[PDB]
Amino acid sequence: HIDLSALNPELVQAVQHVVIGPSSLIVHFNEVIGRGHFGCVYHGTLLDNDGKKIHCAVKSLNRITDIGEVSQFLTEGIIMKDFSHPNVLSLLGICLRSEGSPLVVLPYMKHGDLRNFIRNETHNPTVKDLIGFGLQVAKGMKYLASKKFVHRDLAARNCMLDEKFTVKVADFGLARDMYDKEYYSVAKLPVKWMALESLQTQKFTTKSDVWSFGVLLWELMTRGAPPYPDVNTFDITVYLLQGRRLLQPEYCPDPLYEVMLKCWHPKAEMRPSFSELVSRISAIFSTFIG
Ligand SMILES: O=C(Nc1ccc(F)cc1)C1(C(=O)Nc2ccc(Oc3ccnc4cc(OCCN5CCOCC5)ncc34)c(F)c2)CC1
Repeated sequence: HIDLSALNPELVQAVQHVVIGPSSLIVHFNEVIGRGHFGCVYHGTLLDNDGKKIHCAVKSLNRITDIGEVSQFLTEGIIMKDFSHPNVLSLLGICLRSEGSPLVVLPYMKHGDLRNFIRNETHNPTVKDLIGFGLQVAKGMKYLASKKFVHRDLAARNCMLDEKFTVKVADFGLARDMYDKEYYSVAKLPVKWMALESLQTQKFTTKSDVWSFGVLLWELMTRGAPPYPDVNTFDITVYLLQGRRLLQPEYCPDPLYEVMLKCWHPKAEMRPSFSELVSRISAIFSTFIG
């Protein structure tokens, strides 16, 4: 029972342009994908004009009493609405209901998030497969960078993986907390994925997304190891400034580690673009038979 009239009117039209009628969406409330402090995610079924059922994920707020939270939640969906790329998560629409939270509707991702997938010892991606996942993230980021979109929380935990093992760059946003508390430290910042200059200024750019991408590559090559496990979250700046980087994973090819070190260049301006990363990683990927 939100009052649409209290919201920013630009925001509300934007939402109406991607609206899903409540009768077209069935939320399976008994089938919870995750719960957090601010939000939760359910399995859902979306019907289109022909009655074709689409399996989706349905994101909700836990409270609708704060106009800032509601506005922020809707704004997260609107930020997404024009992302149209095979390696970026898309928005199915937003469902405004007479009572309760508005609902953000996402295509269902069979294999959940990338970090949990590569940590699952019941799948066995090859080194080539893992580099391929990295290449897909780079392609999604090349697309987002071309739109001048800065991600700010690129990490394996925020990338999704569908039934075809296509990686979709995403951001759990208000539902980041469902899992993954410890990696965010006081606004809660993902400090072990952050560029040196962001640690110092809390400002983010495409070049700091590149630093994060370097850490994501390290996550891939270690099959989801936590970075800097021995370092207190509040001390990562001191640690890096001693002259340190993440070590080369055992099965990380030398040229890929060189790419990681480029992503962590002390000068943001000198880090490779995502266009360059796509080119470089495409070449490294191609040297593997399987
Ligand atoms: O992603 C977002 N924005 C965004 C930002 C930057 C960008 F580049 C792209 C999108 C926003 C967002 O809310 N994203 C989001 C991403 C994943 C979300 O969670 C899921 C979506 C689709 N399928 C899912 C599937 C899933 O698990 C599937 C079942 N698992 C599978 C693995 O093993 C156990 C069972 N878990 C969460 C899913 C979600 F509810 C919201 C803030 C809007």
